[PDB]
Amino acid sequence: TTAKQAEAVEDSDINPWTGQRHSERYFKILKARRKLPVNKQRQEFLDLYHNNQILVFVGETGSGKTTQIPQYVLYDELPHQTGKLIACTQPRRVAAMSVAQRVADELDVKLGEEVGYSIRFENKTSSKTLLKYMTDGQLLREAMHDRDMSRYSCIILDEAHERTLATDILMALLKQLSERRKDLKIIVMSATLDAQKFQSYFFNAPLLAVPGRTHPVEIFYTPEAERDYVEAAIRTVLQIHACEPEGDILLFLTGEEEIEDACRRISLEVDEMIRESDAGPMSVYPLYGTLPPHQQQRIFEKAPQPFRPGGRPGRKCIVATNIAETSLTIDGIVYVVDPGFSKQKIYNPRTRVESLLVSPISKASAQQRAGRAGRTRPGKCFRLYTEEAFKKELIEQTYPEILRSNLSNTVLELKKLGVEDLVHFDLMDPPAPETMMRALEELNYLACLDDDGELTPLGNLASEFPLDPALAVMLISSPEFYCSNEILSITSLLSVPQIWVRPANARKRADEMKAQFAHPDGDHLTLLNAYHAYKGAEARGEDMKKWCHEHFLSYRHLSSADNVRAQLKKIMETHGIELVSTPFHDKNYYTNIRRALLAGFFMQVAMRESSNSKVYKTVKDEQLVLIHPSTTVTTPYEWVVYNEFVLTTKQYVRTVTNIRPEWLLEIAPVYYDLSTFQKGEIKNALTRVAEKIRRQQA
RNA sequence: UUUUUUU
Ligand SMILES: Nc1ncnc2c1ncn2[C@@H]1O[C@H](COP(=O)(O)OP(=O)(O)O)[C@@H](O)[C@H]1O
Ligand SMILES: C[As](C)(=O)[O-]
Ligand code: BEF
Ligand SMILES: [Mg+2]
Repeated sequence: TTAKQAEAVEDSDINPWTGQRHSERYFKILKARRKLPVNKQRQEFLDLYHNNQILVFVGETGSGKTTQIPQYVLYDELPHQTGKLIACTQPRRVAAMSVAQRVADELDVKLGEEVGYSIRFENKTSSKTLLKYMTDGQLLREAMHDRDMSRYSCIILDEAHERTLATDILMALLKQLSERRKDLKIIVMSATLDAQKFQSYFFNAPLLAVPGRTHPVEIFYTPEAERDYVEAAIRTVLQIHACEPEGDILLFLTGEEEIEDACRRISLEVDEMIRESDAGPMSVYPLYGTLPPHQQQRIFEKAPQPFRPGGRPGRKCIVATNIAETSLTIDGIVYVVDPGFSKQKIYNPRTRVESLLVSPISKASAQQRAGRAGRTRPGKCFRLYTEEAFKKELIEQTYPEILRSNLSNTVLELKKLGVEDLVHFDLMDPPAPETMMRALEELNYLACLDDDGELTPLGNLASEFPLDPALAVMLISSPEFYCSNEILSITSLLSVPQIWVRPANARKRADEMKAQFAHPDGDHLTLLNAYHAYKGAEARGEDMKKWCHEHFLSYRHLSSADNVRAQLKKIMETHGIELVSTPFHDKNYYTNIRRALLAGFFMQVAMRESSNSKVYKTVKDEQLVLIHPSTTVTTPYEWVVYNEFVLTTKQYVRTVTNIRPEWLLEIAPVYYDLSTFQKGEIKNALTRVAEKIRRQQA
């Protein structure tokens, strides 16, 4: 129960957790572990952990927080052996997997037994699991079926500074839960926190600060600002490989296509360096969220050897988003290149629209990016901006996601978690009252909430799916339209990135191949055609990787959609949601699917402004939009339903489907009662249709 | 005319 007693157990020739002998690797790792900064203050942690329920833990990047603290807790529970687990949340999936593997080696156990991890589509845990690393979202999902979270004796919220939606909800639940359960220890960790703020939020909780740093990270700034950060990044990477001593490179960029372009350009230049300038080999790895876990994990591959002894060193270059910004320890990395940008989510309360925008990062993020080096060996960080641009122009801390998001989903889960009063629900940063009210009214229109704001059985059922309420309600109500199987597939396809591939090289052949899946009356149906063909060739036994290539479809996203569909189907079967289909050659086969979409998306409908106008007008809001250029429908109806809203240098609605206005009055009579509609051509048009429908009464 | 993340 004290530090020196626990250390004696760690030195034992036999492993307490397996009943088998400790390997020789274990003892060398253990020797290196005890040189970490957090190890110096282990006792100071222990007596604070004992005397307090909630604790804030701060230490530099490299300190030992994520890997050592849960082990400290585990060894503290050692003398009496509980069934309850120790939880450690990570904001990223790659983080949860990588750290769990590391700790598994540190405890000399195999991954998935004593030390495991849990993320979406992968629950690598067992009945022997004592320590579980997971994503904050995964834990939040677990809490929606276990409010008290009885499975856990200790929950460690890591990298809390990121302030994701899950993190904020979790902090609020855990704070209120800590009054209910005194047998629940809670620890909040980060290298870049606002300590006093977090302390004050958790009932003036104690703070433990570890001062030390394992290895130094030298930080360099540009003398003047550069306008093309992608060009400056590529230039920096190539300069390092050409002149600097050995050491792998971590480069941060903003998005997938930017990264894929960068990797191509880096590889091209390196290849010419290698052939004509005696440069060493360089492997380039892309890293972003939509990559499968197997390809993400390839960043831990060893850098290539030099071509010849005494030759220029071979090295590795990881080109990543900010999923590699925190938590990860990539051994071999010496150089970090920080252009200072990330794609961030912004929200407009007025226009109901959320969008992505490439923006400057915060000082905390910048510090974190640099912290990916200086972990195993001294590091260098090349910040592609000015030192005074760092101190004056960069925000101290990125704004919380809950202040930058649509809260329709967030609110629905809060009700499911059993939050009695939304107004007095103590969130660390409370969102704007209008954002909150508008979420309540959307959930009200979807019949997920009462008029008094209490959960509907429908709403309770909607919170079971990894989907936004509108998408969930569409899926749940689909059997009423006799096409639940098809909506299930469409729902899955809407939950993944665009399956369509259109390289600059052959855009016109890509559109040629897309044209054979094209359905005149909507993009949703076009997706369904592409999916059926995909599954058709799959069952036929053809290899899909090539099949997707000749058809210009993303095998990556199509495969990802199948994972979603399998998960969603299992949920539907669990809660007795009927799975049915209409025979393909039936006349109403397509119309049923189109009408089914409206069951959840009746609030995302736009009318054509005039006779020969390409401008559409959203209902109620009356926003002026254009149909996204990547649309299948050649000649669109005066009434369409759209799935998403996008903002390029023009305002677009995306993935639209031609509908008939009489469907709107049929499926959503409350939202489309015309007393609510006010002084509009949309109300005029809708009024005429209602009268026509009444006439058809005869 | 790309999905930054996460369920
Ligand atoms: N996968 C790994 N390979 C080699 N060393 C590692 C690995 N993970 C962690 N370490 C060592 O343990 C230290 C602590 O890592 P970690 O607990 O993740 O730090 P923190 O959570 O404070 O950032 C690292 O700085 C590094 O020295
Ligand atoms: C806008 As900047 C990250 O170059 O200071
Ligand atoms: F602060 Be550690 F790098 F997660
Ligand atoms: Mg960490």
